[PDB]
Amino acid sequence: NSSSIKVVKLLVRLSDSVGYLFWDSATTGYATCFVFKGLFILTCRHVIDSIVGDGIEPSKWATIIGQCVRVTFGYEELKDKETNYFFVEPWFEIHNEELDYAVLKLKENGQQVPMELYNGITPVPLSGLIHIIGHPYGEKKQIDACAVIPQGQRAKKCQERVQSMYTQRSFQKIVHNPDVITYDTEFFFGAAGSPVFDSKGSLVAMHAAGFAYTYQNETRSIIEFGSTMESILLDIKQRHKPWYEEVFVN
Amino acid sequence: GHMGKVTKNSSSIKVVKLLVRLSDSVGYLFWDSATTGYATCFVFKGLFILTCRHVIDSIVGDGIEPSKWATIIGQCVRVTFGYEELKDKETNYFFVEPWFEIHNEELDYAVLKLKENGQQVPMELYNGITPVPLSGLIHIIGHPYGEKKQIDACAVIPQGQRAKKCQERVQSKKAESPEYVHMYTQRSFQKIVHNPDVITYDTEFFFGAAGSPVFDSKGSLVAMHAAGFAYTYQNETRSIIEFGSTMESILLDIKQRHKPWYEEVFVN
Repeated sequence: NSSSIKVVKLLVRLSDSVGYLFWDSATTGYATCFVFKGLFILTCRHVIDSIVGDGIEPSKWATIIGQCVRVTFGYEELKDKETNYFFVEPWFEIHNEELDYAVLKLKENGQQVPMELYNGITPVPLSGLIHIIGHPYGEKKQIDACAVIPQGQRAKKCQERVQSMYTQRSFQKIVHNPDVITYDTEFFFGAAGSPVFDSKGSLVAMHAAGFAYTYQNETRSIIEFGSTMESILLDIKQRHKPWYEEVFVN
Repeated sequence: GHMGKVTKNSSSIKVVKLLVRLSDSVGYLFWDSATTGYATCFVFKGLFILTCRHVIDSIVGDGIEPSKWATIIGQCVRVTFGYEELKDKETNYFFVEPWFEIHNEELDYAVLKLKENGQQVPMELYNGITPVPLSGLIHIIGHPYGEKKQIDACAVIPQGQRAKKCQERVQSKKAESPEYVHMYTQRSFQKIVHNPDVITYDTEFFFGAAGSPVFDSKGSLVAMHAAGFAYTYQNETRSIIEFGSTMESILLDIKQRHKPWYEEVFVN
């Protein structure tokens, strides 16, 4: 579970591109995001669901996002929670519900936009150590070193953890899913959109959600998963090819 | 790990940035004497660095006259602060002055002095006296197994549980098979069971990390990692519990036994 000083020195520099996204309009909430490419940031899709609310026509979604969403990258202490924030352009076009990702665009306000975290496609580790950087529980920015659950063991672990709410009939969407990476982390609450890097510090996935339960007045989670950057970028290449060529190759 | 009773392993970005700043003051100490070996040290105060006493025992050797120890140290010990990759293992190193006067066997600490050879002396890690945490999370920075510099976030074992937890692991692994064995004396384990001068924790730096600085959850130097209680099972070597001498005890011992040097170094 220990890491080398070199990798952690890389990770703390990368953490400046991990942001806290918050909104306070008709709905109130938070999430984690990160600078994907250029002025574009990446987060989860159910985050946008929380931002807009139920029963709203899609034609209005962008207008809502550009009116109430703020993103700050310097949230390391309580005082910095809702200060020095970028606005978001009223634009919402690149997303997918299955892979659970959403692309937003920051609005330049004369500040320094953090370095992009997408350096290229990095293969997903089948085992070993990973590092998740985000804002769990809406708290200050934190980093966690986590153990990866190999896909072939996903069906086992779950059934153990239930026998040691839900059923094994409910994990059917992640047990044999090669587009997600499973792991045991403490960032299982409100850390949607937190980047997940491999043991060398390369962006490999984005944390999605978990499965919460209560035990001795404390909220725990059975298993956590995230959408792999390979899957997200391939879906973007296929569904939004003009935007992909406009942003990524030039 | 969220299946049993677990302490939070994660840290905040602010504390981790502080710790990567402090790691530049953690040094890999290697020696080529009658025996060849390695350990960890850290810049204590000014040019002085702190490591473990049994490290000096391993450097000098058995039976050597004490009057020679210093002269051996300042001739064979080298310390590098940039061992973050394999290529930097024994590059850009300081020598140590032929000086060995401040040490203690019971608390297992030893003070050495770097020799300014043109290299950059790191920042000292001793700012003030920090109370020892009774529980929670700590961070160890060092060179375990002689590898590149690493940092581990570990769970503190409260003092009152030292007698409990340990046995719970012993009887857990010992009941299985008759090939289990401890590699430590019980007389050596009973010296930390009710000892407030050491802090105990569960870490992965139970090898070659002697002298590694141990910081609290906020990033303040609180202890120096000493040793562990190793046990082998199925030909794999684990450790029941690890411990470190608190900086409180070390500084008190320095004030009591070496008052002139303490006033010469710390107050003036």
